[PDB]
Amino acid sequence: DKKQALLEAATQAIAQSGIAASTAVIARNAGVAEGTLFRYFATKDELINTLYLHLKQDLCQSMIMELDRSITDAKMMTRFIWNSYISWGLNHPARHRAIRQLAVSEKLTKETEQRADDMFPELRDLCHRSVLMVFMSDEYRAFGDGLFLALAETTMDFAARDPARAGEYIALGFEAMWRALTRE
Amino acid sequence: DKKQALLEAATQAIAQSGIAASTAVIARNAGVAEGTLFRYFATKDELINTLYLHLKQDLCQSMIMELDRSITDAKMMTRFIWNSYISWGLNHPARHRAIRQLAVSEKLTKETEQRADDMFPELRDLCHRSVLMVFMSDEYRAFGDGLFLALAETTMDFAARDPARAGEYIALGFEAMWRALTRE
Ligand SMILES: CN(C)c1ccc(C(=C2C=CC(=[N+](C)C)C=C2)c2ccc(N(C)C)cc2)cc1
Ligand SMILES: [Cl-]
Repeated sequence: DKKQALLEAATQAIAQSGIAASTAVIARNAGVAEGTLFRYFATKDELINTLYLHLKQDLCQSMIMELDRSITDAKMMTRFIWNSYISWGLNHPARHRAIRQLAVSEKLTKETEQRADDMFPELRDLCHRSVLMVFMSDEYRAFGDGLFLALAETTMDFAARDPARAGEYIALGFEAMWRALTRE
Repeated sequence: DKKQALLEAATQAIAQSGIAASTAVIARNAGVAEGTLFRYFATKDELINTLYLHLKQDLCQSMIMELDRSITDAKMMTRFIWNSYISWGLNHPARHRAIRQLAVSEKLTKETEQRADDMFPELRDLCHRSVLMVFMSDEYRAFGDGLFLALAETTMDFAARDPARAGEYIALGFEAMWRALTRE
């Protein structure tokens, strides 16, 4: 049970302070000693990796549960995926702030990145058919993920702060994202 | 005149802890004592608007430098405007994070928004000529500026961390921004 309390606490501290969040802070917010956090996670980088995989699985499980297989137009399908991404972030603001900082941290291992793609393999396929070539490359995929997350978090933030127009920010955000990242 | 130090400390502190104003810390790093402060500034709101108008001034003054005369193309001018925003942001990380924070407080007056937009009349006019009209409406103006800034900040993060490819990130980021926000 302590491992979960550690993830939860790290989720919260990283959302507010990014990866520079203190391990001593995370341990006590979880109700455990820092020395115990390091028995679960030998390094802070190992914590970073496990937390990313944990938040990732949760996000993908939530999107898969809303995935309508009847939708057959690519843009509509990506639109409903986006809505589902935004809705998860709106229901879990800290988990999304944390996942975004983790996702762009350069501390994720190759096994983590590799293991990350295989939770929703078809969503992954869908990208290689829509996304701009440059944003699929080894050099710039990470940047393309960063650009997508910045668009998403900004859409989440305006929807949260002015809910009367949530559905308008989310649709405008999607359209902006679609033009930014996808092929002609 | 010592008021310039309260603005320098406010930029940092704000850039370090959001619009939360440890006026104690402010005053201390600024030299001056506590109450010593609404003494230069009235309300915390006015300080925000003041600082904001102060940071925007610094940002415009840094660009007006890079500005040209011969360049005609609407896309080429926006490109220079974007290059300048990234340069200012990379050279002044505190200021840039201060200013994004101030713009999401909704505490800016329409006088401030007016005083800002008056600072660079060509920019105003360039947006009124290139940006999707939806993003120029009263309802969605701030959203469209939030998307631009999110894309610019992410471009900055990837540039700072990988200086070898910075020029490529800036270029990729511009083009994603331009498709996201300007006339089809
Ligand atoms: C002086 N210089 C280099 C500048 C000056 C201003 C900008 C722009 C800007 C910066 C900060 C803002 N806030 C603090 C709220 C709002 C807008 C901007 C410009 C164009 C644009 N579009 C083409 C969509 C969007 C934003 C960019 C470069
Ligand atoms: Cl405490």
